Amino acid sequence: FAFQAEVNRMMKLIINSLYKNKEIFLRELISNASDALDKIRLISLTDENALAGNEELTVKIKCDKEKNLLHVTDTGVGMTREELVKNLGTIAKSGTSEFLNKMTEAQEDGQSTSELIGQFGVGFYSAFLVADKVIVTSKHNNDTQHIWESDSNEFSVIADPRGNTLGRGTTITLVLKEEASDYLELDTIKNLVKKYSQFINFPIYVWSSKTGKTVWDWELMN
Amino acid sequence: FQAEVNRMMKLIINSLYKNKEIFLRELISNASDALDKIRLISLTDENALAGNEELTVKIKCDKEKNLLHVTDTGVGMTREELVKNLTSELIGQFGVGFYSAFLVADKVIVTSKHNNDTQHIWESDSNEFSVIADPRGNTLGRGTTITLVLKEEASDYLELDTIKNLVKKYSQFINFPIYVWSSKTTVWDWELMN
Ligand SMILES: Nc1ncnc2c1ncn2[C@@H]1O[C@H](COP(=O)(O)OP(=O)(O)O)[C@@H](O)[C@H]1O
Ligand SMILES: Nc1ncnc2c1ncn2[C@@H]1O[C@H](COP(=O)(O)OP(=O)(O)O)[C@@H](O)[C@H]1O
Ligand SMILES: [Mg+2]
Ligand SMILES: [Mg+2]
Repeated sequence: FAFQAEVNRMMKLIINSLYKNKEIFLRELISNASDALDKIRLISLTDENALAGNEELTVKIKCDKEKNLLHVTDTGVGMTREELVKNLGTIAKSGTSEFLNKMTEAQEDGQSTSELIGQFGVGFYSAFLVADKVIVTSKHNNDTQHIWESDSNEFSVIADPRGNTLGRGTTITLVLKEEASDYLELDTIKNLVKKYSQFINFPIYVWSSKTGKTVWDWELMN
Repeated sequence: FQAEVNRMMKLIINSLYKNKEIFLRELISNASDALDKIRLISLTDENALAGNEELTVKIKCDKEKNLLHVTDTGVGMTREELVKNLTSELIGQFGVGFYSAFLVADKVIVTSKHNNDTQHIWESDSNEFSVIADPRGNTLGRGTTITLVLKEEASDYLELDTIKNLVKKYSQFINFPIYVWSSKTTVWDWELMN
């Protein structure tokens, strides 16, 4: 079961190389954060206690060069354990068996190679254009806080032992590929965030520096 | 088992559908990129276009010799760049990049003249390749001609109307004029497509 994995993994490295502008992954994550915030905002207009777990409605992005991570946190509706498993799990899980079934299916169904490569640049899966691993921490009003992890081959989900630290919402943590180190650069992230947040109805911030000494804090990008 | 994995992927990549016509989209794309590099350069180097004053892409069909020519007056490539700039085959399988030409061609000949070198000819069948200084001298002025020796089954890409429709299809947003050598009611000249 090691050879199939070498073909699976390699197949992805080639398709990723077709994406010169991988920056779209950030547009997709912001779009999902926006959708989650709109959902809880809509709910709050009917239920006065819907925001009890976390009164703010924001998207906050932070870089961690030491750990080589990019965090995109929203205080949207969040996801229950089942949602992490059914929604993200089926989407991210493209291992040996999954990738082949989708291939033959695409083969039979008459799906163009173009239609295939395009699936790599849209939605949640687009995170893998720049990440070796994706970690999702989420808290939905109807469940406890959970952590989901995937390398695009397998995925696991376990209750967060830190308990409810998000209040409500989701953090998408990307363990970036070596060649995606550019997305750990403050100037690049601020530029891209500003680029894709022009239509979201909520404040988006990037953890940035400001200069008695250099202090870091949330900087409004839209 | 690298070659094995490579062979497997190649078999897989081609096990899916893809209109090989996308080769033209890729050639027009490359021509655009080359024209942009020299266009920009001309904004800082007053005489950069001295070798060839126009910024165009001209397509020619040679049914007789079974050849398709895509000539741009872009930046061109030096001898070193032809060897260097021209895995890649896998991407070509996906219908992307220079190597997508082999989807419709048995051999690709590239003639190029860069301001910093003499005109050269690069030839390949996707397995081996050769590069030699053009005996004809500087005939392009500046730029590149991609010459495709079309496969037997790709003979359809030599018909005027066919080529024209294809070019128009993949040149709408290109920042440069694309022409196709065509006849007019016993006249022949370049016809704009975008
Ligand atoms: N930040 C988030 N908060 C809540 N749910 C999310 C988030 N990101 C993704 N999801 C869930 O994952 C699902 C799939 O996301 P995606 O692949 O982008 O497809 P789409 O947005 O078209 O539904 C979303 O529909 C939603 O159910
Ligand atoms: N018409 C052309 N004029 C100058 N250079 C070209 C031309 N076509 C291809 N090249 C060179 O070949 C390289 C590889 O082309 P390609 O496989 O399409 O990849 P890409 O366009 O993404 O760089 C180009 O980057 C360029 O250096
Ligand atoms: Mg989405
Ligand atoms: Mg190209």
